[PDB]
Amino acid sequence: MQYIIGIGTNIGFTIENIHLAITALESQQNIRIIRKASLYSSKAVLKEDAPKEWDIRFLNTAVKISSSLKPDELLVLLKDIELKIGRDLNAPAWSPRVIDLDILAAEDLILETDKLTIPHKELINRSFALAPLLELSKGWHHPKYVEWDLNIRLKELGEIVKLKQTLANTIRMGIVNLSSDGNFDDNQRKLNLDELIQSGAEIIDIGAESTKPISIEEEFNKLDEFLEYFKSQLANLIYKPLVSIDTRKLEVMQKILAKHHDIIWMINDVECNNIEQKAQLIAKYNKKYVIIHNLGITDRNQYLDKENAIDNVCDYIEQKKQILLKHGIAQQNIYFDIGFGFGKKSDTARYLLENIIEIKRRLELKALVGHSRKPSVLGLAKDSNLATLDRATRELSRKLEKLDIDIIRVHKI
Ligand SMILES: CC1(C)Nc2nc(N)[nH]c(=O)c2N=C1C(=O)NCC(=O)NCCS(=O)(=O)C[C@H]1O[C@@H](n2cnc3c(N)ncnc32)[C@H](O)[C@@H]1O
Repeated sequence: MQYIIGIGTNIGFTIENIHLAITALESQQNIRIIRKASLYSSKAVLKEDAPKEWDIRFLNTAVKISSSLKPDELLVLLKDIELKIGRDLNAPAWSPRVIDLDILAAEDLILETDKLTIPHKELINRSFALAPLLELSKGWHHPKYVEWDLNIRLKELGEIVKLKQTLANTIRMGIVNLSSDGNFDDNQRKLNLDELIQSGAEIIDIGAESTKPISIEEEFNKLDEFLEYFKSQLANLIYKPLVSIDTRKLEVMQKILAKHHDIIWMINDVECNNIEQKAQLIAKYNKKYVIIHNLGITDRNQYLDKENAIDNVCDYIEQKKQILLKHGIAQQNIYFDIGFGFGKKSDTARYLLENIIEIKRRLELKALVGHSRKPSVLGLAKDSNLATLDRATRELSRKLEKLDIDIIRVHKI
C-alpha cells in the first residue's frame, strides 16, 4: 500500500523537525521510504482573525512510502510520531506546531470517514501539500476528480516557494562573518543573510572573530546584535536556518547561550581550549558541538606534515571527544572539523581532505568540512582570484555532497 505523507512545521528548528519525522517513519520495519520531496515555504494559512502570533512561515514537504499499515493504523502511527516529536494535539487549531503529519493520498483510494478522509479534504486547496505531492507522483489525479489537471490547479493556488534548501545528507553552513557601512546604512550583513537563505543554506554560522585581538564584550555584542535582528525577522523569513555560533571563547559561549539558547542549534568551536568547562556548557544547553583540530601552533616550522597527520588529528579529537562523552553528551551531537587553516602545511591540508572518509570512520563522528576559498585545500595557487576560489569551492562541494559529508561550510552556495 503506497501513501503520500504530508509534513509541515512552523516552530522550533524547522528542517530538523522535518528530518525527525522522516527518520521516525523510516525506523519502522513495516514502512519503506520510496522518495522524499523538495522543501517548500509558504505563509501560514490562517483563519481571518487569528492572533498574529500564529503568523509564522511554514516549511512543508511530503514523502512517498510503501507500507503494510492500513490507513487507520498508519494514522495512529502518525499521531504517535507527532507526539514523540513534541506536538500538543489538543492545542488550538490553526496554531503553530513543531510537526504535523497527514495522509495526503493513498494511490487512487477514496476513504470518507469522520476520523479519516483520503485524499485529505484540502489537498486540492493547499499548494504546500499539492506541490510536494505532484513532485512525487507526476501523473496523479484526485480519484474523485480524474478529469482535473492538478498541474493547472497548483498554478491557480500559487503562493508557494520551492526552496533550494534540501533534505539531503549534506547540509550547507553559510558563513556570516560579522567582523562596509555607509553614512546612513549598515545592512550589508542583512543583505548577505538573504543571499544565503535564498541560495539554499540550511544552516548559518555566525562569528565575530577574524581569520587583531577583540574583547569578550565586543564579540558578544556583535553576536547578540545579529541575533536580535534574526529574532525580529524570524516569522517572515522564507526559511529559518539552523544557527551555529562560531567562537573559541568559553565566556562568549556562556553569555550568548544564556541569552539566545532558544534559537541556537550548534556551537562551532574555533579552538578547543578548556574543553572541560565547554563540555559542561554543551551538556547544560543540549546543543550540537564541533571539535576542531586547532592546537594553536604559532611557529610555521612546527606545522603538521602529512605522513603522521591522520594520527595527529584523530588522537587530538578523540581525546576531546572522550571528555565530551564523559559529561553525558550524546556522541550523535558532536561533529569534527579538520581545521585546514590551522597549523597544517599545504600538502597536509590537501592530504587530510583526500582522506576525509577514513577520518570520519575512525573518529565515528560526523564531519564539518570548511574548504571554502582555501587555496591549499582546493589545490589552487594561494594568490588565486575570488572567482577561481568560488568555482573550485563549488566543484569540491559537489564531491563532498556525493560523499555524504555531513556539513560543508561555504561562503556561497
Ligand atoms: C494551520 C494550517 C491550516 N495552515 C498551514 N499553512 C501552511 N503554510 N502549511 C501548513 O502545513 C498548514 N497546516 C495547517 C493545518 O492546520 N494543517 C492540518 C493540521 O494541523 N491538522 C491537525 C488537526 S486535525 O486535521 O483536525 C487532525 C485530525 O484530522 C483527522 N484527519 C482526517 N483526514 C486526515 C488525513 N488524511 N490525514 C491526517 N489526519 C486526518 C484525524 O482524525 C486527525 O486526528
